[PDB]
Amino acid sequence: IAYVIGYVCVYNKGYQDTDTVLSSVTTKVKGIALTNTSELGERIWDVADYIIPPQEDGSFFVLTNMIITTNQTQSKCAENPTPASTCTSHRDCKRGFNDARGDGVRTGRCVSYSASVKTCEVLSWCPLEKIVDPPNPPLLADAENFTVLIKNNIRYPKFNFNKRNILPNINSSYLTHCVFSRKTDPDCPIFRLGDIVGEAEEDFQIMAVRGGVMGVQIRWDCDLDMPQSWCVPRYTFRRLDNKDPDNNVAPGYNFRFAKYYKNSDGTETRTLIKGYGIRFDVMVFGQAGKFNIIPTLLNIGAGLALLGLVNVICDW
Amino acid sequence: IAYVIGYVCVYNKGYQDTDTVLSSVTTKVKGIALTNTSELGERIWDVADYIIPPQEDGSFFVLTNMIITTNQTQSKCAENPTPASTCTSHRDCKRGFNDARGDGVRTGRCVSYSASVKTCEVLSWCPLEKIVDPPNPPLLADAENFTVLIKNNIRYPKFNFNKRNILPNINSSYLTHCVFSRKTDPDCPIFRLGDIVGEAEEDFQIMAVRGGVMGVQIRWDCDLDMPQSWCVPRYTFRRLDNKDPDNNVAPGYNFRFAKYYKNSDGTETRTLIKGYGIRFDVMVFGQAGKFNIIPTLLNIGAGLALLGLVNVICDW
Amino acid sequence: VIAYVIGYVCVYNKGYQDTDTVLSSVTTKVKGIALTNTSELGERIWDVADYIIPPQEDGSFFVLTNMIITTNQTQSKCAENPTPASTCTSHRDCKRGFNDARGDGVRTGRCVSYSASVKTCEVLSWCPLEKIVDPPNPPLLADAENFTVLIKNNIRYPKFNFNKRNILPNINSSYLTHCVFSRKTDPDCPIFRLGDIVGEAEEDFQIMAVRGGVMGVQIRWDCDLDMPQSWCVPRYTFRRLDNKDPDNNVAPGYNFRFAKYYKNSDGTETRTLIKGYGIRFDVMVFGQAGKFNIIPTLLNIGAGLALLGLVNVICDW
Ligand SMILES: CC(C)c1cc(Br)c(NC(=O)Nc2cccnc2)c(Br)c1
Ligand SMILES: CC(C)c1cc(Br)c(NC(=O)Nc2cccnc2)c(Br)c1
Ligand SMILES: CC(C)c1cc(Br)c(NC(=O)Nc2cccnc2)c(Br)c1
Ligand SMILES: *[C@@H]1O[C@H](CO)[C@@H](O)[C@H](O)[C@H]1NC(C)=O
Ligand SMILES: *[C@@H]1O[C@H](CO)[C@@H](O)[C@H](O)[C@H]1NC(C)=O
Ligand SMILES: *[C@@H]1O[C@H](CO)[C@@H](O)[C@H](O)[C@H]1NC(C)=O
Ligand SMILES: *[C@@H]1O[C@H](CO)[C@@H](O)[C@H](O)[C@H]1NC(C)=O
Ligand SMILES: *[C@@H]1O[C@H](CO)[C@@H](O)[C@H](O)[C@H]1NC(C)=O
Ligand SMILES: *[C@@H]1O[C@H](CO)[C@@H](O)[C@H](O)[C@H]1NC(C)=O
Ligand SMILES: *[C@@H]1O[C@H](CO)[C@@H](O)[C@H](O)[C@H]1NC(C)=O
Ligand SMILES: *[C@@H]1O[C@H](CO)[C@@H](O)[C@H](O)[C@H]1NC(C)=O
Ligand SMILES: *[C@@H]1O[C@H](CO)[C@@H](O)[C@H](O)[C@H]1NC(C)=O
Repeated sequence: IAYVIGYVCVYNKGYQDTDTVLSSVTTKVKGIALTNTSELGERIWDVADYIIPPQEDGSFFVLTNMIITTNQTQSKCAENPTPASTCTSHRDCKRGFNDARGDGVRTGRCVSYSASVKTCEVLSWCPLEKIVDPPNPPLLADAENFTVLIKNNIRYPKFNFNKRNILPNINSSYLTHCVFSRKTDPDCPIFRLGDIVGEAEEDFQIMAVRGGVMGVQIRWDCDLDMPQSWCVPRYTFRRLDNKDPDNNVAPGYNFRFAKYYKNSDGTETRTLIKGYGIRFDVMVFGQAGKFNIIPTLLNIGAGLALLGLVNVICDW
Repeated sequence: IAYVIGYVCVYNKGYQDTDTVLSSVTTKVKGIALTNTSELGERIWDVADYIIPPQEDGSFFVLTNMIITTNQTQSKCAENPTPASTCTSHRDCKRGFNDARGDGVRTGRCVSYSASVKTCEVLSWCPLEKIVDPPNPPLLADAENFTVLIKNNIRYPKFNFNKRNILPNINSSYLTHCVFSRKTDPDCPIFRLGDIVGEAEEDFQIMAVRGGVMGVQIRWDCDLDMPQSWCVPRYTFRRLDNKDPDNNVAPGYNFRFAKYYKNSDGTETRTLIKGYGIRFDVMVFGQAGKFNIIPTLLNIGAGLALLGLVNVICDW
Repeated sequence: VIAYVIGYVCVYNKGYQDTDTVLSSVTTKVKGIALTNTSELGERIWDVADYIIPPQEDGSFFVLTNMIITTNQTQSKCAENPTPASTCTSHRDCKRGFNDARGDGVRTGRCVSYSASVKTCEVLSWCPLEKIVDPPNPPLLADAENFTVLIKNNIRYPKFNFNKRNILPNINSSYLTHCVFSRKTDPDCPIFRLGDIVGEAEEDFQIMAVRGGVMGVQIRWDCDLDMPQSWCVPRYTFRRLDNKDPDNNVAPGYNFRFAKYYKNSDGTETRTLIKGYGIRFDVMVFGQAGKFNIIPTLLNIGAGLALLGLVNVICDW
């Protein structure tokens, strides 16, 4: 008798009708980066430069490192050295054979890539992207000091509940100059990228050399029987990409994009950037419960049946 | 006896095995806007101009107002007036100090922004974006008359159910020239942005002056025991961003993007646009139920146990 | 019925399971090269930076297959396309300032001769207009049939504190370097082929790519945590998501328009408008996991005993 109400009715939440969450997320990134490499000279980077695409709210990408190829035009051209594409004679290379290496469609003739070696001749954007390891340290290290503001609006449809992650006790003056600290400022929604990466027990620079995927998990576990002010979100940070170099393929997170230009004579030129960066995904989940009568009665009946069973067992 | 079957078996849906929904959404926007401001002259806007990014199906952004800065180049330059960045002497400004205001990295020297005042000297894209309130009325007011077509395809995996929001009774001739009216055309999926904003008890112009977030909620609550034709979606519209100027930070919804150009001599120029617009999010949710035997028997047993309990109570 | 309860309700109904949903992240990378040799454009190659718009939309990627290109478009006063609803009989026929829903532009009072035979209302917009021309057949990027896509899915069950990846630990990197997905031969390879994905839905790639369409990759994570961890594997299914009946749907296929902007020496702005038809792949991850519990088991046992009492009473009568 005491056991049923003690555990099944209370801790198991059998007296609760439950619902899931419907959420929307808005992210705004602020920060400025500087680069002083010899190849590019002296350059600054603002919010319109290191975020690709410009608006991907809910999952934003921050550029940290890049490889740039300029003055690329559609032309016949030479492949990079490779044992599987080395040219012994004109009959070695096959015309029209599309390769999976990403160079381009092959032609019958082959040309000398350098004095020492010759390779098959293909038509593509040239000059090709050199196979070079990304620079270390990363070009946009100062991305460690960027800030991100996250605004989350949740709704429980069955209970007709709407909530925001910005508590009503918080004034705008404090939000103007604010930062998230686990011990000092738990209600600030303005996180730091370096802090987010550190909370997962990782170093920002090593991750940003080759990129990676990070995930911000917001948990809305709210009991609507309790007062509304007890409904608060819980923030957790977790890496989402494999680090073992033996099991995964294509470590880190990188992708290629391009800029197109037209010259005076009308010819088209392309600048190809392969960017390595850290992609942050906002993952919102939760479940809410409210008191109900029918589930309570069914659980009480099942508990009484279990009491009858245990009484019968003890009788024997 | 009558109570159990009357309420617990029927209204509580205890005889139902339930499943969630798996949905895909496709949105297409049509409309044309005109602008006749003195700064830009006389310009037209089509679907390829006021949607950024071009394809974000499921959550589309419609530009309504903008601030444009042109001929921005990487150079040493002067900051905007600010009490926290006012220059008293060369020793006042600190070289290499990165600011959170978004201007750029500071240098030791400082220069006169105007005759009256002088500020610290920084290197960034210049000329800077002037701190100017967005124009009122909004530049793209005609965005009130745009139309959006929403196609939603849902599936319940456990029951192997597939459904579309376009009913089979609807012919293409009616869909060619169609609009959504709550009282007249409830099955048309072609909504009007002005109507969507009005259904939330708001004015379109005021919202579009500074932007905001809107949310279209589609509810698929379908009982598969009933015939298939009874499975229809329900559309609701709700604002998702705070309007109180005292609690939220960064009111409205705006973001910055850029266009890059290359001159004949090779120098790079940027045109920075800060755009204010209304972001519509499509939020699809639902739950379906079908008859089952085991849950029915368990509920009948629990009801009989409750009947035994109430009989015992009445005996005492 | 004592046997029946344990045989069916306790075991097959999974009444002894506390259940949780899945929280997933998806990463997609596309590799392939296309060639076009049309007379209008000449001889062009296409890489991963050309046929994917936008460049990063991980979880739902769009692959360009066919396109219509209009060049040298500038803001100017100009003439409309022929149309019975926009044909000009006289200057009083066209109304100035009347915005149309056809997508041409705002109308002006005057009207001009589109050709010698016919005249139409005069509007200000980007010109020359996009000609109303059927998309080329066969599609320009047919070689998109041979592209490959790598899908990496990371799932978590929060209540049970479970984290899993779709790349099994038994798989080595050497096999993943040169790998392809075959239902009968290589079920654990996550490197799919677009042609194979379309074929698994009983469709032809070329016909779909002529006008575009929407495809959906469904990954099912139905894992029983009571069983060992190695039994937790995903199941891949492929389904078309857009209607094919030309009588019920509107705007068949999947296409959208985008633009490129250029600035000339004198400062005037020019636009190149591309209407692209392509196949959009959506990754849809769903699942549910269960683990043993005591309270649900006891409640189900009690309900089964109550049902046993009911059936005994019924048999007595
Ligand atoms: C020329 C080179 C040094 C260079 C310049 C810039 Br600016 C950027 N950054 C961007 O283009 N960001 C961006 C924004 C919006 C859409 N697409 C991309 C890069 Br990666 C390389
Ligand atoms: C020069 C100024 C008057 C101007 C011109 C245009 Br055109 C636009 N619109 C866009 O660039 N839209 C858009 C589309 C695709 C990708 N990125 C942006 C803007 Br906001 C300002
Ligand atoms: C000039 C014409 C032949 C042409 C050239 C190209 Br290159 C492309 N392709 C793209 O522009 N892809 C793309 C990538 C990133 C952002 N926006 C678009 C197209 Br459709 C037409
Ligand atoms: C950038 O580097 C150059 C030489 O490498 C140096 O003269 C200059 O002071 C540097 N600027 C900054 C801001 O570090
Ligand atoms: C980030 O800011 C701190 C404090 O100003 C500074 O010490 C650190 O060097 C900055 N990070 C980088 C990469 O410069
Ligand atoms: C704003 O909120 C902070 C948070 O503690 C508080 O210290 C401060 O007094 C508040 N300001 C006003 C004017 O109430
Ligand atoms: C735009 O404004 C100019 C002057 O401000 C005027 O002459 C012209 O008729 C206007 N055009 C439209 C379409 O309103
Ligand atoms: C939208 O259309 C209506 C009817 O044609 C018109 O009265 C209204 O002015 C239009 N909106 C704007 C912003 O011009
Ligand atoms: C098309 O559907 C509309 C909707 O009511 C109907 O009025 C009309 O008769 C239908 N047309 C045909 C040809 O059936
Ligand atoms: C492209 O077409 C031209 C003529 O139409 C032909 O000369 C050339 O060989 C073709 N190239 C390829 C790679 O098919
Ligand atoms: C795809 O590859 C196969 C095998 O190499 C080839 O037969 C086929 O023609 C290719 N597809 C296209 C569209 O060329
Ligand atoms: C890599 O995995 C494949 C998969 O069967 C296997 O055949 C091969 O022997 C493995 N290589 C090594 C070095 O274990």
